[PDB]
Amino acid sequence: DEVWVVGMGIVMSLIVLAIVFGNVLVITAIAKFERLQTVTNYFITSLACADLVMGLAVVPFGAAHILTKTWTFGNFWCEFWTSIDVLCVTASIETLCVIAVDRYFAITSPFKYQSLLTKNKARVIILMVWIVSGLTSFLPIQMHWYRATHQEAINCYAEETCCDFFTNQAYAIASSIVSFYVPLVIMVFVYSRVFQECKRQLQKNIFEMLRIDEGLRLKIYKDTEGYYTIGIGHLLTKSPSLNAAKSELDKAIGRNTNGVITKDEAEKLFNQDVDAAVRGILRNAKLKPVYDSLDAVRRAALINMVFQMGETGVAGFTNSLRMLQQKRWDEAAVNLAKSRWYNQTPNRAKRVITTFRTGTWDAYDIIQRMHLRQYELCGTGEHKALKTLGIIMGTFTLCWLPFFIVNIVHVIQDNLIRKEVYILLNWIGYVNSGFNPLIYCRSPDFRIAFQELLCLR
Ligand SMILES: Cc1ccccc1CC(C)(C)NC[C@H](O)c1ccc(O)c2c1OCC(=O)N2
Repeated sequence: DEVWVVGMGIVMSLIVLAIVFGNVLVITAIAKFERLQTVTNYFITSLACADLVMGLAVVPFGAAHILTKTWTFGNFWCEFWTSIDVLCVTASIETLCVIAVDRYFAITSPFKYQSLLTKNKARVIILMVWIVSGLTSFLPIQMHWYRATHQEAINCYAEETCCDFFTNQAYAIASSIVSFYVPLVIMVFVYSRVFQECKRQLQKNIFEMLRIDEGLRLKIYKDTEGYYTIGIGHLLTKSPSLNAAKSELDKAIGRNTNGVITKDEAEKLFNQDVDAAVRGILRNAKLKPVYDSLDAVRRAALINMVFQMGETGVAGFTNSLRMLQQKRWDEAAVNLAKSRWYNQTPNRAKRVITTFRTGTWDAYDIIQRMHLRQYELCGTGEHKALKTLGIIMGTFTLCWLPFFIVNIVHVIQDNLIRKEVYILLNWIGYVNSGFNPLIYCRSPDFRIAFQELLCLR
């Protein structure tokens, strides 16, 4: 029937056109824009390249082979064509695994992120992915390490006009694990913690702020009052014996620290110190009305003062807390600069005052870079957390999971999987290459770049 060909002709061409136009726009956006050249976007460029070569060489010949029902481009070029298809899917999915690891690595340890991931270490990751992708698709095919299972399969290889997909048990499972199952469990476990790490996204901003204002020390340091503290202003014990400071540290940490702890262990002690401090702000009758009127960023600035002076010291600003409850920011910024706390730590009080003025993360450059990547990936609340993380994992799942499951089950029992269903489920995987430009490019700079290249407003 003419209709079904036309239907395939218009649907398959739509997928080709949508994949190409989406990837070309993403590639040309990062190329002709300077603010869009972040190190996080250095990895998404490999995602679009692995997806553009898909829509330019893999998807087009995928539709041409189905419509004509026979290959008409030589057998070597089909071995070449099959190689590109696997090389791109491997380079696409493994890049999706890199994108998830990259954005998680910056959330947990933000300070190290700007120190390790440079231009060299960014290209090495992309180089390693395409090398792993190239060594699992091209070389096993150019060496004929996949075929020769049955007598029937041999005939289609010798014929220069026949080209189907017949692989043995070894390459069918090995390629599926390297391409899909290894990046799957990683992306599943990474986003499982990303959703868990975002459950306290308000405390993480306070942690990175107090690391600049107060200061994190992994080793036990004596305080000015003569007592031993650890991490960020966390008192170990008021006894002047260092032996008691080690035993108290072992109980809260849970191991033999001998004085030295790690970053995440001090960060977990920070969560107990904040929850014990926020309850104190709600406990004090003078700090609760101020806390109810402050926004999220200024609530952290109020807790910043509690970690330095305490609920007794923060309550000592009758004029400032009075204007904070009345939402008078610029007036409260002057009376805070007149107190004794501003005179002893002017560089810290200014950043706290600047936070109370604008309500942004200004004067904390690293923390402001966090809010952009946190909201882009997670969002604000429970309704936004499962939504954004769900569609990023849902699109990657519904496209490639039904194929590789069918691909692996086919090796279990022959003739159990229909060929037409096998092609459709592989084709559903291609559509994921067209969705990625509209999934990972939701950055504010991407929105500015996309609306400018299309002459929008
Ligand atoms: C050539 C032909 C003929 C009929 C139907 C489809 C096709 C195209 C083919 C099968 C080459 N698509 C490759 C498929 O996207 C794919 C991607 C990554 C992989 O790791 C594997 C994989 O195939 C199974 C596997 O074990 N590994």
